[PDB]
Amino acid sequence: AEPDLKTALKAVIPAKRELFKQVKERSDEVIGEVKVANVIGGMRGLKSMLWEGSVLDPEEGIRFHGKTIKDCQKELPKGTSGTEMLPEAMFWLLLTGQVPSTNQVRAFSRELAEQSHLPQHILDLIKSFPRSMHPMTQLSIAVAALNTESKFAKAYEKGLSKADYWEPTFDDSISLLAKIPRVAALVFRPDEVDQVGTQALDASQDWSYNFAELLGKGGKENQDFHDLLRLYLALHGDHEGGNVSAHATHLVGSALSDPFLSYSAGLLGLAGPLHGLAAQEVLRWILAMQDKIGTKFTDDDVRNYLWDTLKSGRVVPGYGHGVLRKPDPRFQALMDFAATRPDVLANPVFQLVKKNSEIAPAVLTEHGKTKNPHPNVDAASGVLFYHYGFQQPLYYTVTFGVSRALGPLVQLIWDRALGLPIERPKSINLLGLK
Amino acid sequence: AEPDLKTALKAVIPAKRELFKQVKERSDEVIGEVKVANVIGGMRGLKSMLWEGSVLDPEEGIRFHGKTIKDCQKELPKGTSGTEMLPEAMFWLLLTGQVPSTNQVRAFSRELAEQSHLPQHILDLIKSFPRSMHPMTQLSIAVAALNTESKFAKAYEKGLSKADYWEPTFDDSISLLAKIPRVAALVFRPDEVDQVGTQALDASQDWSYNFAELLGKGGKENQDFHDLLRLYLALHGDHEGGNVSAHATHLVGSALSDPFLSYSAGLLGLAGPLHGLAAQEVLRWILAMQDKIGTKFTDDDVRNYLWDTLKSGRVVPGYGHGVLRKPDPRFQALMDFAATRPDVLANPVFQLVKKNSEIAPAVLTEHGKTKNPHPNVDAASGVLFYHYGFQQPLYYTVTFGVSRALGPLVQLIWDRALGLPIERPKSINLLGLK
Ligand SMILES: CC(C)(COP(=O)(O)OP(=O)(O)OC[C@H]1O[C@@H](n2cnc3c(N)ncnc32)[C@H](O)[C@@H]1OP(=O)(O)O)[C@@H](O)C(=O)NCCC(=O)NCCS
Ligand SMILES: O=C([O-])CC(=O)C(=O)O
Ligand SMILES: O=C([O-])CC(=O)C(=O)O
Repeated sequence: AEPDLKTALKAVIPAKRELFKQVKERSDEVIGEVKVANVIGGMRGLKSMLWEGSVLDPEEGIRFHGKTIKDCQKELPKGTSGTEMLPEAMFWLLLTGQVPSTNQVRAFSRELAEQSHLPQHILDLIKSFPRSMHPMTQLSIAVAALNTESKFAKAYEKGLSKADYWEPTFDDSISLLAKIPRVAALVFRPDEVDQVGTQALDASQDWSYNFAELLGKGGKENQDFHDLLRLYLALHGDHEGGNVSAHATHLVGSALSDPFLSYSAGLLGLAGPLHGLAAQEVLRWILAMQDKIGTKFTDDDVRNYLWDTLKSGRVVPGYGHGVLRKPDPRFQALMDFAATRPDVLANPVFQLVKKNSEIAPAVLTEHGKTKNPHPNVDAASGVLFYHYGFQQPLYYTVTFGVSRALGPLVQLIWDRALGLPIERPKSINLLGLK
Repeated sequence: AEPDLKTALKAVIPAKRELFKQVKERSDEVIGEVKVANVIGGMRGLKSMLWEGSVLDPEEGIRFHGKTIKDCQKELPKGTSGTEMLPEAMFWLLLTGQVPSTNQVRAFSRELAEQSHLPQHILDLIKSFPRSMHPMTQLSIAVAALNTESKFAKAYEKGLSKADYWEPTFDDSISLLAKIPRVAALVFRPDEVDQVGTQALDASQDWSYNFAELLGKGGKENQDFHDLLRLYLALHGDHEGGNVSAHATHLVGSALSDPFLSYSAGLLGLAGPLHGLAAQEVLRWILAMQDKIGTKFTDDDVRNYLWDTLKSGRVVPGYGHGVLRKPDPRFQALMDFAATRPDVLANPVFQLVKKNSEIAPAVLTEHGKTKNPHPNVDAASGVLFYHYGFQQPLYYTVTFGVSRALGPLVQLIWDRALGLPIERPKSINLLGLK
């Protein structure tokens, strides 16, 4: 058979180490400036961390190994059904720097199906959560609770050579990826943990398909949604190093905490309103707007709701970005998915999202606080799930949490392979700056 | 009755905001350079974050608002019994910039007693943990699980003004502080969850005293241990912004995740071997040396064990530091605690720690691989707990986790009070650095 992912990674490791050596010779090379703004403004614009799989252009948007989203949509393998790029193929790309063949991805999806099962204690833990516990809180906990299955933690404790750190990190990463949809499904379905937690996946099917099965949207009749999920999971997988979830995963990982604990920290970061919880917050905000402005509304009604939101000392969710100064191509990608489906375009909630994207940038510019008045991917993602029957926005960031495992787990594997050190910036007080 | 903590904070908030405004006017001022080393070396030496409560003097050691450890030991209030500075008084110092009066601290200790109780679901959750689950994994989870009691998360979800962020953040911080010893005690004592989890605390007693009671080390016969615990908790509270636990808390907090989720991320960073486990590693290392060299050993016996450790390509635990170039004043503080206790000084294990601190720096310098040959606080802390009957080193990072809530929760309160933005640097790949 064609080489598997671990083998494909191993071929690429020596070349990366040689490049690391070459970059390291120019350690002393000056590349930028640190100003007072960078210190007080959350490190904004400070090129200070290494991320390999993706680099974000402020104007262009994200590239994955120099490939655009449309490039990935074209080149990455599809599933047995549908037209959308598989997230697992994206993972393969992110890790190796190479587009996998369809056969390689089929083999890789099978492995992911095989490793989905959970230890009973994870089921008992999830069963202990009160119904009112926030879903991202539950997801974060369960992922950290899976550190009992960590080969890296156990192997680090025994004694481990630095050169081989990546292998247990890789094993744990693949393990977590396989499991996280099922865990996510348990969060979605608290009354059915015994069944959901043990039900067999379709071994022939891809990761997204299987996630949908666990969500109770399996089968041919749900194939449109499978394509959306594949697309969605692939788009959110990675978005360079500086975003809070990626960063947190790497920061905690750098102290040699294993991937279950590290990505759990990521998930906690992703649960923040300013980060991934915005997917949730966008749709709550859109539903509230709809409730106030009604079924037939003017442009001014939307303008007023936005301005009232801002004058309340609250943000407009789904607009602005730490780096992007243009509309997010991930956002456009989800709108283009909607563009070919008349039933999605006929959904009033989608239409409200569309209408808001033609008004909110002007209002945010008039307000004059933000660097980026344009929509981000969170503006569009919730409504699509809503359309396919996922109507509880408190759960939307959970699906993000499944996706966002992809990129950061890749970087952790590389972090360990290159022997990158603990992350430890220098802090300073206000009086020291004055 | 004198001003309470919240009121004392409120008096100092407007002065901090005015200073922030003044520093902000010089945003464009250049303070440093970014080199290739900073990107590949975990941002080492890069002045890139704000931390108010503490500044590490590289040669003189940590200072808390410009006060040295000895200054804090002298000026900060003690408990109803004992001679060691109270950690809650350190929290007061860190937050307000001022030494509290004894009365002020008594009132604050009463509040912490009153708020220590946990919801029943946290007891069920901890009861579900498998006996094999690592203690820092358990502590991290339970702290995140306490986000069901987050006033910040619930108030953010209802709609809240950015200007009003700090109060709910402060309320959650005090709430988490009250609870975290009890949670920690539950991790220590899995067979006593029903009793430990529900027992009423003496409101007239201090935080450390009550933590020791929950540990089963209450009462007059254990008064020396109460003082050790007080001292220890106060010293480990805060150590600038750049350390992984502090940083993670701030990073996740910056996305507007609540203090329970943010500090949980901290605790996950603390679980990393490179960050939190050194106290554990020191004691295991010392016990191995003792097993070989006995309790009646010469200086050469210790030298040989050190040299063997180094020639095996391993570190000597508790020596060296990322930033400090001198012996840690926290380390000196703990040795001086032993200086007035003849029973501690008579303990062969303590004596081995003492003898190793005379020998190891010379050996480490001769070896020549290490920049900082001097002892850090982790060198001394484990032995002291061991002497008072806590002889499972696997649990020593848990007690660190209780301490390390102090500094980062303070900074979060300040982060919200100042309206600091999300932490979001830019990343770059190796090919981009070439
Ligand atoms: C994404 C976000 C956190 C970027 O943060 P940032 O890079 O620090 O933002 P800026 O540099 O543009 O911030 C400058 C000011 O504009 C405000 N601002 C930025 N985007 C905003 C938005 N969409 N709505 C309202 N205010 C916004 C900031 O809060 C800040 O105001 P303050 O100083 O009074 O607090 C920010 O756009 C925001 O919080 N709103 C978007 C919420 C969201 O969709 N999150 C997911 C982003 S992918
Ligand atoms: O990760 C995301 O989707 C958003 C992002 O890039 C950021 O927060 O900077
Ligand atoms: O702290 C570390 O392990 C790295 C370091 O600063 C040193 O080389 O001494």
